[PDB]
Amino acid sequence: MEHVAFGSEDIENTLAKMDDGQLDGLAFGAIQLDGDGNILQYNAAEGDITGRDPKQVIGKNFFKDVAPCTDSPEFYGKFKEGVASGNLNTMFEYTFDYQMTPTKVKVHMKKALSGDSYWVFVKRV
Ligand SMILES: *C(=O)/C=C/c1ccc(O)cc1
Repeated sequence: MEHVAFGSEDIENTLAKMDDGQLDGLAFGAIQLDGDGNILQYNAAEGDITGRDPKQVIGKNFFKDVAPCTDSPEFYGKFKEGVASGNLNTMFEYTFDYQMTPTKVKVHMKKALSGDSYWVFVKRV
């Protein structure tokens, strides 16, 4: 277990040091996206929540391919505003329901420390 709390003020500083293997030790789901929504990282906790195989979704587009239920003003719309603004920090509840049992989650999106990367953090509620 990597000891980082969901919603920590400086989470993007803490996660900047972690390889794929360390990300898999987190207590919550973590996805790293580029500015276009392509998945750069996807940890084991997230695969446990959603059923997706982490290695097979890297390189796919989260909003177009993997998670079409997030293609809406309430999720994707907030992401694209943050990318265009260069700043993003928002937390909200959502239901994941594509090809899965509908699962309610808390979502935290935050701009990463590195240039053109954005974190999506997920935990059950
Ligand atoms: C809605 O289609 C959500 C799908 C989804 C959310 C999060 C993931 O990690 C994978 C699929």
